[PDB]
Amino acid sequence: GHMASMEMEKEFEQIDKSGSWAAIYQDIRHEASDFPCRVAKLPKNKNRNRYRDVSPFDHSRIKLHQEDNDYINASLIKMEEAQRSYILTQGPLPNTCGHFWEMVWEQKSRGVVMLNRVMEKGSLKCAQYWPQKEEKEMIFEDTNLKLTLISEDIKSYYTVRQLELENLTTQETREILHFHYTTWPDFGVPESPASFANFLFKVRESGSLSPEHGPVVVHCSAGIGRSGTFCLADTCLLLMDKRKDPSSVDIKKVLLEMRKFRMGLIQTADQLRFSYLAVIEGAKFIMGDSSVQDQWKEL
Ligand SMILES: O=C(O)C(=O)Nc1sc2c(c1C(=O)O)CCNC2
Ligand SMILES: [Cl-]
Ligand SMILES: [Cl-]
Ligand SMILES: [Cl-]
Ligand SMILES: [Cl-]
Repeated sequence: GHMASMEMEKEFEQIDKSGSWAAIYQDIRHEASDFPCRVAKLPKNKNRNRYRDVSPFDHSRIKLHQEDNDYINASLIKMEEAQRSYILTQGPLPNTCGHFWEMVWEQKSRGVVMLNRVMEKGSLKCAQYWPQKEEKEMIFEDTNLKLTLISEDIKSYYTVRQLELENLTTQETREILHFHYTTWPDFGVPESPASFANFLFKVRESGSLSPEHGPVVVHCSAGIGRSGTFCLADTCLLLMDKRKDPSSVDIKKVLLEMRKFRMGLIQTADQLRFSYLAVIEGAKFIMGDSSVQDQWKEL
């Protein structure tokens, strides 16, 4: 609402003009929770982790419904006051794509949010874990899942795909929505915060964030940097609508709360700054502000 927006724009200006983004970000890194990741660091799970320095805390990790090995590099972020849950995970590996879709099935997710490209800066950041062609579906033999591209809607800043995920054991099928932000730059943050807020609204509008489904699955390459940006902005925007006076939302506090559930969320001070801008812009759109109706129309 109006007061939450005023306080946040005020705080943004305060930080920006003082050039305090780096100090604030370093404070966040210093204050951030430290919890054990013993399961992630077991020798048998080394090939299930994309990055040796990015692991899920034991207490919040997602468990596959597996007797042999229940490990996947994924964390449940449960935001109590905001009443939102998110699963943040690394980009699947050649050998963990079956695990990824097993997790989607078992957690009853409706949406997958992808914030990276399969190739970035000349290297592979994520396995091609979904089919690119309707007529070439994918079978994940280890978890007995079939995945078919049904349709896709290619926009300038993002792509939405309708996928059908089928449990081959039971022959039940589910519609999964793939929300792919395809224009995050190789260096720095997106030039358009409004395009990112708009992307979030498309995810929201599908129902993929709603309590009647399991938690949305969000990923970048490591599932902490861009992934943290997405969930932080969504939760801060929600809180800005639900608090009485004082209605203000403290982004640092929300981010520290989220970092209780997964390490390293938001990987740069630029990403922190960008999170502010996306929240500010999104709130203006929500409130029907006429000034942002313009450049939002070519979106
Ligand atoms: O994709 C993101 O936004 C993200 O968090 N990426 C991260 S975080 C992170 C790495 C990467 C990577 O992609 O190489 C490499 C090792 N250190 C931590
Ligand atoms: Cl082991
Ligand atoms: Cl891609
Ligand atoms: Cl707060
Ligand atoms: Cl960090």
